[PDB]
Amino acid sequence: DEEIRGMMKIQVQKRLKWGYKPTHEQQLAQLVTFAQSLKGMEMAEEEIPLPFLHIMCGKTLKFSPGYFKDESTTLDESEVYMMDLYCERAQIKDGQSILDLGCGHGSLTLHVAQKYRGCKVTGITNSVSQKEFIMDQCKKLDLSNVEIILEDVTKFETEITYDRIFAVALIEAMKNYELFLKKVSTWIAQDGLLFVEHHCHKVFAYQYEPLDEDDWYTEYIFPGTLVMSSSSILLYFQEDVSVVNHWTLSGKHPSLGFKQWLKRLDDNIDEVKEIFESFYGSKEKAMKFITYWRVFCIAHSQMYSTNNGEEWMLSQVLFKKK
Amino acid sequence: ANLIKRIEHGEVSDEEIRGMMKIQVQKRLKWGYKPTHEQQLAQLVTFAQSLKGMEMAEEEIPLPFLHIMCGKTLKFSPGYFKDESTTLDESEVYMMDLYCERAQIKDGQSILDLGCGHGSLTLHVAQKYRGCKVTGITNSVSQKEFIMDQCKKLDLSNVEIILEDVTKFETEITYDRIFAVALIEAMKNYELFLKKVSTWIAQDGLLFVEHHCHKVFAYQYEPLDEDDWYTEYIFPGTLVMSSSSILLYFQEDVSVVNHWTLSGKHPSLGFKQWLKRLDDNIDEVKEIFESFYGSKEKAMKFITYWRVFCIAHSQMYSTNNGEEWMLSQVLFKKK
Ligand SMILES: C[S@+](CC[C@H](N)C(=O)[O-])C[C@H]1O[C@@H](n2cnc3c(N)ncnc32)[C@H](O)[C@@H]1O
Ligand SMILES: C[S@+](CC[C@H](N)C(=O)[O-])C[C@H]1O[C@@H](n2cnc3c(N)ncnc32)[C@H](O)[C@@H]1O
Repeated sequence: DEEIRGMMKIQVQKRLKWGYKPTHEQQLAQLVTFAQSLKGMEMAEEEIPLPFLHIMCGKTLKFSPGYFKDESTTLDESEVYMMDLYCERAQIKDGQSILDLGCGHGSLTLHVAQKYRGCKVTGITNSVSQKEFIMDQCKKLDLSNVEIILEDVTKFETEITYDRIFAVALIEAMKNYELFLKKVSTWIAQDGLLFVEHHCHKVFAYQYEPLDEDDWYTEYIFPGTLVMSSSSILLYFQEDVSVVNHWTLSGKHPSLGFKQWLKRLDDNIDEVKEIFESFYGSKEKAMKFITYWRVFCIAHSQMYSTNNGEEWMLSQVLFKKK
Repeated sequence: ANLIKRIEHGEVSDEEIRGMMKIQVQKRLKWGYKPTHEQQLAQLVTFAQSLKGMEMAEEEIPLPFLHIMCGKTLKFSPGYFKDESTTLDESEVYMMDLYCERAQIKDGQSILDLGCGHGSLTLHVAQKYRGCKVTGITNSVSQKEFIMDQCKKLDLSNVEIILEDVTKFETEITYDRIFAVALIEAMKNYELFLKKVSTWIAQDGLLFVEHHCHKVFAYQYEPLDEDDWYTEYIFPGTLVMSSSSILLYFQEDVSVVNHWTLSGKHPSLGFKQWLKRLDDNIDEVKEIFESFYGSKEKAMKFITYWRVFCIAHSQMYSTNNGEEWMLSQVLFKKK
C-alpha cells in the first residue's frame, strides 16, 4: 500500500507535467486537437462475481462514484445522495419514460423506479447476469416498473424514444464521442434530456498509454487504450445534442468511494479469498485478483485526492435534443 | 468623482492611471476566481444562462482622428504582433490574414461582414480575392460612405455595404462565409444573436467570431466596490465581458468546428501603439477635436478618455504575461 501510494503520486505528477502547457493557446489547442482525433475512432472498443460486489460496492451495487456529504456519509448513503443529484439534475418527473444506459446492476434503474412509480424505467446492459439479478429485485420488491433490454449500447437501434436518457460511467468506454452522442440523440424525446456523468481531468484529455517505460500503472490497471476525458471536453460534441447545464464535483467523492471500496474489501478478506477461488479455481489467481482490486482502489483513491480534488474529478453535463 | 475632473486637466499621471488600473485588475481577479472548479464552473454557467433572457443588445469618432490613432486600414479591433517591433500597420494585416486562413476563405465565396466598421476587414478580403462578393454591414452613415469612397479609390466593384443595425437586420440571403469580428462585445444575449445570424449561413457555410474575453470567468461591467472609477467612467450602459469558453454554451443554432485563443499580448501592444500615434499628434487631435465637438473642454474631455482607455486596457491585457485577459476566436458550422 504505502509504496504503491508513492508509486502512484509519481505517476500522477508525470501525467501532470505531460498535459499541462505554459499558455492558454497551447492548452486549448491540445484539447481541440484531441477531440478531433476521437472522431477518427470507433464509438467504443469492440465478468465480476456478484457475491464479491455485495462486499465491495454496498447495497445498490453502484459501480460508479457517490456524493459524500461529510466523511461520515456511509458508502451506502453516498450512493443514495449521488443518485438523487442525478434525479434532481436530470429534472426527472413522475410518469416519464426513462432509459438507463449501461445499468450495471441496476442501482439507478431501481432507484428511479422506486422513487417514481409513475415512471416506466427501461435499462440496457450487455450482461445476461446483470439483467437477471436486477429483474430478481423487481420480483422481491414488487416492481412492475422496470424493463431490462439485453443489448450492447453501441449496437442497439430502436423506434422507442425517451423523456430522459441516463448515461453514467459509460462515456469512459467510448472512443468516438461523436457517434455516441449522435446515436443517443435519436432516442431523445420531444423536449427530453440526457444526463452524462464522467470521470475526467479538469483541463486535458488523453489516451491510457505509457508515460515512461517505467510506469507499471498504465499496464497493470489498463490492459486496451481508453480515454481519460477532459471535464469540458463534451462541449465540443454538440452537433446532435445541446448543452443545457454543466456541473463538476471535486475529486474527493471518487477518492472517498475508492476509500470505502478498499476497506470493506479488506474487512471481509477471508470471504473474498473464498469467493474468488471458487470462481477462478486457484488460490494463486484469487490472491492476484485481490491484489488488482486493492491496487486499483489504492492508486485511484490517491489519483483523485490530488490537490484536494482539483485535478481529476467528476463531470456532469445535461443535454437536450438538436 | 472629482478624480475624473482633474484627470482631464492633466494633473493625474499616465502611471497613476496605469497604477489605478492595476488595482482594478487585482480586484476583478479576486472577485472572479473561485477556489474550487465546481464553483468556477457554476459562476460561468449561471452567468451564461443569465444572458439568455436579456435583449441581444441594449438600445461616433472623427475620421481624421481614427486615421491618426489607427492603422492605414483603421482596424478598430486588435492586431497580431509576431514581435514587439511589429508595427500597427503590419499587426493589422497579420491579424486579418490569420482570419482569412482560420475561416477557410477561398476565392469565389460570398462574404457577410457584420459590424464592418470603417471596412478594414471588408476591403482586405475584397482586394485579396477579386472572386468574392463581399457585403459589409454597419449602421454609421460615415462608415458606409468612407468604404464606398475607398472602393472608388481601389476600383473594386467587389464590395457592398448595407446601412442597418445587425441587431435588427432581416434578410433571406445566405453567405458561404460570415465574420463577426469584435462585435459580440456590443451584445449581451448571444443565444438570440447566434440564432439570428445562423439563418444567414448557407449550406456548409462557416461563421467566424472573435471576442475579447477573460480566460476563465465572465462578468457585466458593474462597479466592484464603491472605489471603482474605471467602470462607469469608461463605459456608459451595462456591457458584458465574455469568457473565453462562454460560447461553447451557445451551440443550439451553430456547431463548433474549432476554437483558438491568442495571448493578451497582442491587444496589449496595439493599444500601446494607439497611444503613441495619438500622442505623437496630440495637437492635431486637439484641433480635430476642438473643431468637431464645439469647445476646447469636451476636446479635453474626449482626448482624455482615449489616453485613459488606451492605457488601462493595455495594462489590463498584459496581466500575468497575457494569460488573464485575452482573445477568443471560434469557428462555427451551421447546426
Ligand atoms: C462500467 S459502467 C459502471 C456501472 C454503472 N454505470 C453504475 O453506475 O451502476 C457501465 C455498466 O454497463 C455495462 N456496459 C459497459 N459497456 C457497455 C456497452 N457497450 N453496452 C452495454 N452495456 C455496457 C457494464 O456491464 C457495466 O457494469
Ligand atoms: C471595432 S468593432 C468591428 C470593426 C473593426 N474595424 C474590424 O472589422 O475589425 C466594433 C464595431 O461594432 C459595430 N456595431 C456595434 N453594434 C452594432 C450594431 N447594432 N449594428 C451594426 N454595427 C454595430 C460598430 O460599427 C463598430 O465599428
